[PDB]
Amino acid sequence: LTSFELVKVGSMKFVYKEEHPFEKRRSEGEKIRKKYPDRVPVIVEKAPKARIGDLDKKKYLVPSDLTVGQFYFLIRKRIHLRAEDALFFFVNNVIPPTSATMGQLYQEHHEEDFFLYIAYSDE
Amino acid sequence: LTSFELVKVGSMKFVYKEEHPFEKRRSEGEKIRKKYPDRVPVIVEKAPKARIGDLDKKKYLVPSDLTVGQFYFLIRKRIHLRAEDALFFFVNNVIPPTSATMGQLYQEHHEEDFFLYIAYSDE
Amino acid sequence: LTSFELVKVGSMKFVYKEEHPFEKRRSEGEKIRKKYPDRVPVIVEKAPKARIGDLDKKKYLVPSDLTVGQFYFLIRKRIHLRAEDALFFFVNNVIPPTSATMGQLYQEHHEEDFFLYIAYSDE
Repeated sequence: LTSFELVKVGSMKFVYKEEHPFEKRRSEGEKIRKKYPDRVPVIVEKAPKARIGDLDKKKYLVPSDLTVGQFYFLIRKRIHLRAEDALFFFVNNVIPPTSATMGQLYQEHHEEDFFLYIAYSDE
Repeated sequence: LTSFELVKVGSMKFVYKEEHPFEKRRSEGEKIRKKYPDRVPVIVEKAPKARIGDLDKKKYLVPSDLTVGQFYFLIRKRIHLRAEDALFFFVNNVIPPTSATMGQLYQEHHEEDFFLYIAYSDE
Repeated sequence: LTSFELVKVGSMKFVYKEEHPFEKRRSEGEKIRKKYPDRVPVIVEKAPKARIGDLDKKKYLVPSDLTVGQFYFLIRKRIHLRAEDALFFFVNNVIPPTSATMGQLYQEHHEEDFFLYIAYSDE
């Protein structure tokens, strides 16, 4: 292995889910989806061990046609990330395509409380 | 909604299409596609309300195998965008995948004047 | 063509393959894949004519679930690329999607010496 660079990169826990019982999360998610049917509610939290800054607001109401890439730029600005700093999103531990819409990701991956959960990391 | 960040992001009008009649655009597009069959002609214009700079040249003749991402970097340089500034492309209001080729996008979306139309924005 | 910007962008040769015979490369690749089945061995080299810097280490042992995009950021750091500088990866002359995993790319494109070959360029 001496001639190789060994690259080192599931333990995600959303504090929103730790702090608030499922039934209360679902009551909120259902109210939002009924009132704003063209938008999707998203919880965005930092992955453990990520040395990147913590995001100030975790709850977003996003137009369904907004892409991952457009949302990346919004989140980058909120964290005040420098251009040289990396940011990756994970939905159920998988990085989505940058051109996927938030509506598509919500339809495919929202949990039964009607939220889409996104983790972010710098690696 | 107080605990949510409400994210706010079809009205695109290409001045190339406003200024030049369809028949003249098509005559030009057909001549280009006949003379340069391995290239695609592309019109690139800024979306309304985008506070980003206006692009100096709007007409591009692009190798069919060039990707969206390679073209992004070219356009970023022409606008003199800083690395922290965002740039998104839209074809018929949809952001294409970064690894799609311009030839694929042309085949799927060129208009009957034989041009591919790309709008760009900072959001 | 006067009103058009003519955009100008297969000749790739991996020095790893020039310097080391196939049988020796394969012996190494097979040993690595047996010992580290959840990782993939990757050779990363600069494309000809690319004015970008040369990469210091060419051999990487990568987790199979790491994405192209995560690997991009690693390679960008090793080259000391500024944020305004472009970097593109090519596997058999094709830029892969940023959300593809290295395991997927390896399964689809590894050569019979059990290495995945990636070229990089600034255009």
